[PDB]
Amino acid sequence: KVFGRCELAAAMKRHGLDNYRGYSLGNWVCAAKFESNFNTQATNRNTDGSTDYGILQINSRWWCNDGRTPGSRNLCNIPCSALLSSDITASVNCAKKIVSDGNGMNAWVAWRNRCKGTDVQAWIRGCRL
Ligand SMILES: [Cl-]
Repeated sequence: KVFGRCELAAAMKRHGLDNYRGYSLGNWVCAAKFESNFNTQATNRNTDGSTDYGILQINSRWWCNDGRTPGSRNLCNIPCSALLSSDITASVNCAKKIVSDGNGMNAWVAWRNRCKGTDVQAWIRGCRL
């Protein structure tokens, strides 16, 4: 599923990401934009052999199981393929764990490099949220 901008904002909010660990909705929408371009089915291989999955490009080394990442943990206790569903529940549950891990949203390098410090509220402009 390729989400619309306000559509993903509404789902993220309904799932409780707005102000989660102090990160405003615009931060989460921004991260999704540059991680996946709002495409739930986005997958991207990492140099280390792991793969990122879904709207927030969650990695198979620590967070989800994809059967092909040696020495992997599955701390969200989900198959990585579940992070590609049209329903973002599994991605959101897992993202809550990731962001609570100690480094906040810096865990998303694209967030750090492209969203952090910027006018993130622009990502939710025009939305009936
Ligand atoms: Cl933080």
